[PDB]
Amino acid sequence: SFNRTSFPDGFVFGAASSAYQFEGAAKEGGKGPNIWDTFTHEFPGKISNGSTGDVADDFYHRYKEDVKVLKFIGLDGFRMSISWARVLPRGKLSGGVNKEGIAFYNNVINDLLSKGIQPFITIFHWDLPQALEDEYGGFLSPHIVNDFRDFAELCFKEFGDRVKHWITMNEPWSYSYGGYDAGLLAPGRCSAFMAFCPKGNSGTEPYIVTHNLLLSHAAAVKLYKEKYQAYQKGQIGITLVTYWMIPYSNSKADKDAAQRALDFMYGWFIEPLSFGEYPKSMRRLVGKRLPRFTKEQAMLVKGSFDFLGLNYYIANYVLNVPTSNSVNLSYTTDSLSNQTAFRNGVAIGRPTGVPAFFMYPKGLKDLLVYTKEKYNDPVIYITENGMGDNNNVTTEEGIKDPQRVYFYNQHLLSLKNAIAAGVKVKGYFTWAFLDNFEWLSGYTQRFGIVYVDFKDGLKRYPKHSALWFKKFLLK
Ligand SMILES: *[C@@H]1O[C@H](CO)[C@@H](O)[C@H](O)[C@H]1NC(C)=O
Repeated sequence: SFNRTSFPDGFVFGAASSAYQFEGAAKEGGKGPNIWDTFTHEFPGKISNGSTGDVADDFYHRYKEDVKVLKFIGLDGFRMSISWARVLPRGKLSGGVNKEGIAFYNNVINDLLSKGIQPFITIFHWDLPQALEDEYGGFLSPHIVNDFRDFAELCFKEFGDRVKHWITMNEPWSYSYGGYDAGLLAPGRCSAFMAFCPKGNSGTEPYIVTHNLLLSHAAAVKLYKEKYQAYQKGQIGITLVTYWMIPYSNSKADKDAAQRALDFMYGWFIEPLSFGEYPKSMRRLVGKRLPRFTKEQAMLVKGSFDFLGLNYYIANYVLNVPTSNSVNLSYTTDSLSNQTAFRNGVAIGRPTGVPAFFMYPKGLKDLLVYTKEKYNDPVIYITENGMGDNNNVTTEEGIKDPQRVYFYNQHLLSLKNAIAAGVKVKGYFTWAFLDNFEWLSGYTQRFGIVYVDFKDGLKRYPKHSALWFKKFLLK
């Protein structure tokens, strides 16, 4: 049977989570407010069912039992994030450290390590303290960099003796696009012509924010390398998400469109991280709306990772979009490309419970080989991979998830192929550990290998996928 022995010795298999999506205790334990507390409460129409992460999975209180479930599955690693406003309630270091917040993360880490599970810790998973958003507009401002650095340093100082894998941030594409182009994610900003957000500019702010995300990342990495890595002996990277782009047709127009789509989503980050420069297509199409790295900034950002985390979910077909005389100016329309999961009406792969998301396991290897070939064979972790069910069956039926067993079998086979093609993948994390608060989708989508019965006291039930993973892991 297909099992972990097919993967390199010491390969890390894990499951993933994040703080706002799992913890709850949003106003407890000394925690201060973050932009997702604010967003979910002030824009309920932007979350399915007007849900919040006020309680989520209550991982804050239930972590001891959840860590037992991780051990039961037999996982090697666990991805989790630090809630910035839980440890620094006013965002700034001078605003004071919340000892009870530090204590929570220490408790989780110590329990994880006692079970032989390596913590892979994301420093920033979108839950910016409201205090920083209010003071200077969060990642719209160059001021964010040094507050981010202090936050990262707090983490290194308090946890780095035990944590040996750091991720500066998760999916800065999602933060920038979702938060500042489409206004679908906190802090919920977009152009006035969209009649969807009170403030913003979809044609400028995504580029401003991405620049500052990259600079904040780079500052944290520099600090880790110079002050902590030699003694703590850990590794630091960053997690990027991209869809794999397939040309809608064999035309040059569609081939080019597919690459532009990949440039704007993926290259936007990985080309600065690899080359110290933005993609040529973005320089060309976005022009002076796209910030330039100074010589010093380029040197700081280029090479600023020990490993690359990749989140992979889907592939899309891409169509060329001709220029117009009608300027709905936005990051989204800048790429002159249109993504669709359908060619001639037929989906790109097996359906899932999520309408836009189809199964395309080939695209994981395709992405990995592309990354190897373009960005100098980096060390890679698959930091997220998974699928969602719709939340409208019973607990007993929700636990039976052969479609997710299928999903993981196919993607791990594809991952095995990528490794055999020479891609330096060192680990793999399922999104998600638990069914959780899936941002704008609230609790309508279930990505977990463990079922959470939100209607019955948040009870945990391992799904068939979790039991399959347990068998796969020889545990
Ligand atoms: C796991 O896979 C290997 C192939 O690499 C096989 O030799 C071994 O018997 C398998 N173990 C199981 C299925 O328990």
